[PDB]
Amino acid sequence: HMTPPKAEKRPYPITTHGDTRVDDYYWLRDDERTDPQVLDYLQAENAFTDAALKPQQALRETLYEEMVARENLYFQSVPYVRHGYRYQTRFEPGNEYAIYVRQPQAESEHWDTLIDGNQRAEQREFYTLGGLEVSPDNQKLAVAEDFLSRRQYDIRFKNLSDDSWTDEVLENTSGSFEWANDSATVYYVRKHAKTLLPYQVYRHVVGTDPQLDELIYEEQDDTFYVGLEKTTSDRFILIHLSSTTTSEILLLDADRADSTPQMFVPRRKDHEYGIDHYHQHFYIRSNKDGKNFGLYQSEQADEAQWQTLIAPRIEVMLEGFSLFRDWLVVEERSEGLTQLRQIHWQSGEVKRIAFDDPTYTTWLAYNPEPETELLRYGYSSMTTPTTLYELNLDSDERVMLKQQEVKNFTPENYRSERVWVKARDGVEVPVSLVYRHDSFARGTNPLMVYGYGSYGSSMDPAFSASRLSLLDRGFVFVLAHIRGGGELGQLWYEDGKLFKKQNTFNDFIDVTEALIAQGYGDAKRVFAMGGSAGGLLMGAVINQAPELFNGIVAQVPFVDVVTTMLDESIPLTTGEYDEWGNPNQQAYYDYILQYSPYDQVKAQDYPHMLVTTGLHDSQVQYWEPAKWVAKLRELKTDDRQLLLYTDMDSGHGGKSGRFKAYEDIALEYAFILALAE
Repeated sequence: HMTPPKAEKRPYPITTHGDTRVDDYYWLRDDERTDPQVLDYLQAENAFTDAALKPQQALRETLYEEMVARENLYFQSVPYVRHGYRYQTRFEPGNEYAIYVRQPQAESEHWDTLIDGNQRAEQREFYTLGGLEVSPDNQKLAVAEDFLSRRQYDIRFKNLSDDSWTDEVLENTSGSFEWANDSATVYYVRKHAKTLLPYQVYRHVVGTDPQLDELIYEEQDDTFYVGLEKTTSDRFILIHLSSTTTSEILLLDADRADSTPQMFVPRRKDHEYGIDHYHQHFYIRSNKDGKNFGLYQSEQADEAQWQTLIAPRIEVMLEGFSLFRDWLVVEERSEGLTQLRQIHWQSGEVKRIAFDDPTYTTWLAYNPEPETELLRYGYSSMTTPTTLYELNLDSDERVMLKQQEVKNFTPENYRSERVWVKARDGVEVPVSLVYRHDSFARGTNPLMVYGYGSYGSSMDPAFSASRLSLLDRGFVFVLAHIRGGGELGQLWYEDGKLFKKQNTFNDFIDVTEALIAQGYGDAKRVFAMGGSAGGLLMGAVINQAPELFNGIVAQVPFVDVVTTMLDESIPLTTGEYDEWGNPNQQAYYDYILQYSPYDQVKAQDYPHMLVTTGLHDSQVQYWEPAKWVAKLRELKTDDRQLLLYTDMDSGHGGKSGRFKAYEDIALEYAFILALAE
């Protein structure tokens, strides 16, 4: 019925390597965000989406209500102990924000409020708590807060003796800070006042005018993130410098006055390392000798003196480690599973943590004190809501500390499988899927296939409460563990980026085709979703295999890839040459252009699609999805649904916006369910 919005065409030629591309919608980019013609097109598309989805209002309400009905209003964190105090985080129904409390470890009865987010948010438009830490002497609270929504954190200090605040604010910080052992000095990271990248380390004396703060270090390469850490031993504060490929650490003596940074290992392209310090040794996770990382012990910085504890292995990715009195614990990936292993410092005894589930994830949880035999670790599966366990590393006694509460949920109603798909190049691609048993009939259920596939980020199999709204309406829900992700380690990542990026899209198509061929779902009712770099996935797969999918949800999608990667004025671009490549080089221009979804839109039939973006914030800038929809409307030959939904909100809510997050999920799921009917 209704005529969709038609963006004005303004042919804008871009010539690179002699190749002229004509962009009719280049003008939808307005960095100042005030062009009235640009806002008219976004608003027009919002009105069209509103109009087209109006019949789905009742379904959106039903979905919203059933999603919120699974969740407990009252949430209390698992208490932890640090420096002789016990800490809990509390959410009350009709409180917008968490309250952070504590008590002395030997106390049971009384809890003291550290910070009430509801009191801090009073008379403000926006509030996000970026982080919180009491000083070693238990007397001062440091907090990083954003009142403006720009992810620029103010750091302030509270005297816990009388609940008074000090007079100073540390402004435009990353929220990264560490206490010196004097409980009087803090190190913090300042963002660049233009690019907002973290780039300077300052030393501040609490109570004092920040004009007196000393500049400790400035990073000259803005592809390197600047973070601060504190070692398990408390002996060093670390300046942690890292790009996508390359690390460097500098050490600050946490005990002595006037510390200056001490080099650990000077940066070297493609050497990624991270350190800790404990038991008078440095512990180093490093890829110096293999892409899957090894763990080393050293007395000194000198890389030539690093002793091998765990050699890099082709079959096992080393992700991280924690240090305890008697045990090393590592988190690893092997054969498409996450795993924890513990190794005794003295006996060399190795233990593996056993589970029994085809599609689960396990990880090291928060372990702030090393002088303990108790390990806290997380678990989640497609069928088992997220759980925190405490394991005695000596006795193997495993105790549940907390389970995610899911109302109106019977876990035995659902089944999950791990499936391996031989891809078109013969590489085995893992898949994790879950469905409701009593509505499953082979070849008849709609599929929802979810992928990401960039940055070596893994779409680890884990429990989703909102997902039950699809499973309880007959959907088979699929995680496709495609190349460019991290599920099979660093080589799985490298075989899905740069001159291998097309493998991500091929793997998504190959998994989808296999699951249809094998009878997991209805060939006519296959749906897909991905966001950001997963939106690039959605955009490439519908250009390449438009007939495979009934309908698509592309969130904040990265689709204008060649044009964006040619322009260093766009945020992310300078830091993403080691992901997609640098199209200033003809080899990368050609390789990227081949999949760049905006460039490869053709006059062909597409699936139904809902596309989302945001005006006021961005990771992908709002214009890429708007230009993409404009071009799809111009060229596509089908009469299927194409909708753009642009978030106009001037900012966020409680840590993201929970009400809003469920409203967004309900709108997307109603769109998909209406197509599946």
